[PDB]
Formats: sequence, structure tokens, C-alpha cells
Amino acid sequence: SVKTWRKIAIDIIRDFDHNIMPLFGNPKASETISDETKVVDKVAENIIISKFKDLGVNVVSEEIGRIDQGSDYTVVVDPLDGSYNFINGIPFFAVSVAIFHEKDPIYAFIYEPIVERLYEGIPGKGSYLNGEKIKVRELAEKPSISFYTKGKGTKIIDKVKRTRTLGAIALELAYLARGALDAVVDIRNYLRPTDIAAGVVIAREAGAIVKDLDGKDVEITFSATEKVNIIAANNEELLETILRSIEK
Amino acid sequence: SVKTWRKIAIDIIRDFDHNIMPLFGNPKASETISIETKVVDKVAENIIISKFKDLGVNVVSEEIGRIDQGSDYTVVVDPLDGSYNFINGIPFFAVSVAIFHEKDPIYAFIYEPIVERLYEGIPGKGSYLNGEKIKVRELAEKPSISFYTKGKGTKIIDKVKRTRTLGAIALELAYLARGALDAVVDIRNYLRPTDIAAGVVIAREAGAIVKDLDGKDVEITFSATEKVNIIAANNEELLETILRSIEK
Repeated sequence: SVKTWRKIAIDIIRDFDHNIMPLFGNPKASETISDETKVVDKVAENIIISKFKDLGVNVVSEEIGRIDQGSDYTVVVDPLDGSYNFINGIPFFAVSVAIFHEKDPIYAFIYEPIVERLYEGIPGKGSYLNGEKIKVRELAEKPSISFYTKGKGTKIIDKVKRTRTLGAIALELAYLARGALDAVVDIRNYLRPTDIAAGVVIAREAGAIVKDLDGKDVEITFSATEKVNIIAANNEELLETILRSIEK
Repeated sequence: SVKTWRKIAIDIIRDFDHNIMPLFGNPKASETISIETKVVDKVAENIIISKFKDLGVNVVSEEIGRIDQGSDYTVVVDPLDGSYNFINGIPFFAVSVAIFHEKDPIYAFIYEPIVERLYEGIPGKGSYLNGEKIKVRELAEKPSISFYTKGKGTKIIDKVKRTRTLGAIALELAYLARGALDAVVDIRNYLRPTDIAAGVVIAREAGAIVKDLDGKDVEITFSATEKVNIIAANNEELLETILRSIEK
């Protein structure tokens, strides 16, 4: 039979649990197998990256670059977002995938193994967590945000009750999508569109407002030729206040 | 003896998994009881505080203050570090307990339930994770640190490869202790001795240097109101560099 993208995600989930989870915080994971290629990297390729390649779709990933198969579909995949955390036994990491039909995102999923959570984003339908529809939470009286910066945004701190910097942006955007945070802010001028594609698909379909520092809605793409900054939030006024609180 | 305290740690692990973990993912856990104290905070407090109170030892906890029972032993505890995280499904929370024979620390443990990890610190013997000896890692690359500040952090951020702000200082100190981070910096004038007692004992025995804003070794006092700032690291030069880079 023909497997839908969700079934493909389920297969990837199971393969990740069986082949990659045993390497969590394991010295073997960082061991060079062949830039020094880690064991975890090779395993991620042979099980996740290889899967999409075999499907015949174009593939965009950090470790392999960009694979052009002349397909009408392109998959942006991070076999292990939160790699530093994973290698160091910090329980915050995930598999993140965004699927595009030509230039349009049609599906995205983020799998958070530690707590067995499968987040899904389907443009035009909705976002889900383990099959249950999710949406951003109503703005908290005392907001909580994920915050990434190289120094800018000090004025943001007094606007919120607390900040988090967990180490896996795609997953933090998924947290925003299910209501665990009010905003996710990254003004390091370090991210590429590919790093946020899946997270933005899921957060946006969950009701999040995602804009750049100019207040322009973020366009979801599989490009990696430019650096981007974003503010994803569950409330326009909060987003604007954060925006007015950032220099340059 | 240290042996008997370790038995108590296990009773606590069991009590925690039975009374607290079923609340992870359960909306009931987030209900605000009093003023914000939530259900999970109170349940965590009930099981652990009663445990030590019934043993007849002195107890220091943020919400209860200091219970003086004229004992020769004092326990400085945080029943549940990472409350916000817990109620929002963020996998960063722990139980923190430091045991003092009078003014001297003889045992401390931090329980990180999500990954079934028991960190123990035994001054004069060593620090352990699930019974295996742990130690701070050697600084061999641009540092990875936990960082909390209310002001500008540009200068400190420039000195590091990455930062983490997890929302559970006990875990961040435990991570430093086993080599998952190079430093933990919290200069918010927000932490209490109860938040850091166990982490300091464990990190120190593991080889970490833990100082305050004045560059002096941090002294754990039996107070639940005293505000403390910490700069803990696996390298003296890095610690000094951090101090020189502190901004308002």
C-alpha cells in the first residue's frame, strides 16, 4: 500500500527509538567513525536521511547538504535537533522534518523521544500532539519565552516573567505550539530558514504569529543561503513589544 | 551515617515517582493553591518535608523556612526544582537535598526523574551518577554554560560557544558536575540557599569551583530567604573571565 507522510513519520519514530536512543548521552555517540563524523551522525544518515533519499525526494540536511533528485517534493530534515544536548545526556532533542510540494509546505513533524511526543503540522488543517489538536495558549499574565541572543534584547527581560534557552529551536517552537511558552525569540542572526521550517509550520498552524525583526511574516522555505531572526508568539501585542525592545 | 541517608534518598525517589510523576502531563498539577503555590509544589513539599521532620532533624526549605528541632543534623532542600517546567511539560525538574552534620555537609543528592538519574555527592569520597563516579570535564573548547541574568550579557556570551537556561539550577549544577557544561552562572540575585545547596556540594566534590560575585567560595547558609548569586566552573581562568565580563 501507499504510506502517507504520517506513516513515514511513524516508521522514522520507531527506527529512531531502536537505533538512536541507545546512544543518548553515550560516549559511543560522539566517537569518530570516519571533519570528524560521529557514530550518531552515521546512524542518523543510514536510518533517517537514507529513508527520504530512497523515496526519491530532494533532501536538505546539515550533515549531507542538499540532495537534488529532480523531485517535485523537498524534505528538510534534522535527524537530531539538539545534538549537543543529546551527546551530553541533556533530555531536550528531537527529530524535525518539513515536507514541501514544490515551494509549499504540506506537512511537518517533530518527534520528542524523551517524553514520547509526536508533534504534527498540516497547513490548512491544524497542528497536533499525539493525534490531539493543539493551539497556542492564551497570553499568560506573566509571560514565559525561549530566548536566543548574542547580546541584543536586554529590554525584553523586564517584559517577561522568565526565559528559557533549551538547546533545540525546533522543539522550542513545538513547545510554543502546544502552549508551554508564550513566545520563542531568536535574534542571534545565526538561524537559516531550514532550521525553523518544521517548527514554524507547526507553530503557525497552532495559531502562532511568526515574524522577523521588521514585523514581516516569516516565509517558510528550504533555503540556507541567508541568516534569519524571528519572534514567534501567541499574541500580537507581546510580539510587538518584544520587537520594539530589540536594538538595530 | 552516609549509608542511612542514601536509604532515605531512595525512599524519596519512590515517594516522588508515586505521588508526583503521575501529575506530569496532568492539568491538576498546575492548579494554583495559594498565593503562586501550585498543587505539584505542595504535594512535593508534603512528602519530603514530613520525611525529614519525622526524623527529628532541622529542616530548611524556601516555603516552610527553617524548622528548628534542636538536632545535630540539618537538611537544606528544594522539594521540586523546576516547578514551571513541570507544569508545562518541560523535562527539566528535580529533587534537591543537602545534609549537614551541624555546619558540615556530609551528603547531598539530586534526583532527575525524567531520565531516572540519581546524582550523589559525598564530601571526602566523591560524586556519583547512579553509582558511577563523575567529575567535571577538562576545558578543551569554547565553553558551554548555563546563564541567568536580569541585565546585559553580551560580554559573557562572547566568551562562550553556547548557553543554556533550563529553569532548574539543581540540574544545571549536576550537569556541570558530570561534565555536560563548563560553567553555571546565575547573577539574578534570585536564588536561595535551598536552590543550590545540593548542587554546590555535588559539583564541588566533582572538582568544580563555586564562587560568588566577590570571587569568594560560596558558603551554604541555613537560610531560605538569603539571595545568592553563583559562578561555578570547571576552570579557574574561565571563572575569572566570567567575573571580569559581568555587566549590569
